[PDB]
Amino acid sequence: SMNPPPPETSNPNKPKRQTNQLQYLLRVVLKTLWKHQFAWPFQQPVDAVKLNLPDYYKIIKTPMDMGTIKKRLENNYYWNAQECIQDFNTMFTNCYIYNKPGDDIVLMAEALEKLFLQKINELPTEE
Ligand SMILES: Cc1cc(-c2cc(CS(C)(=O)=O)cnc2Oc2ccc(F)cc2F)n2cn[nH]c(=O)c12
Repeated sequence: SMNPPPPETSNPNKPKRQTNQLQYLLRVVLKTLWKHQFAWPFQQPVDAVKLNLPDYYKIIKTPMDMGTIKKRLENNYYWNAQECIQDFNTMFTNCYIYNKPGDDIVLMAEALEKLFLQKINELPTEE
């Protein structure tokens, strides 16, 4: 029933990098998703108290959302792009474990996984 604290967006002793792929990720890919008409249920952490889904965090052991992700981008939290790219995979994957296919929240996810996959087919180069 209670919510856990949100995944860390800061960490002083994690190694950090502003790689150019990575700033594509925040500047194009995240904001390409961030403003899609279905981004809202994902712009922050799932709230099992307001939604009254107590079972959520018993099922979902590694929450991700775009809220923490955008922060992590703005926090140079990442070492490269694979890291951030798999913070998206878990965001979706959680939605496909917790819910069952056909659910409206599954729809929107799938919609966003595909645009996300569209915007991360082409990524800029290195310096
Ligand atoms: C990832 C995610 C986000 C929400 C959700 C979030 C918010 C706003 S917040 C973050 O403040 O809680 C409101 N409604 C929600 O549920 C919906 C339920 C029916 C829908 F057609 C559309 C939804 F967005 N979820 C509900 N169930 N399972 C999930 O995995 C899930």
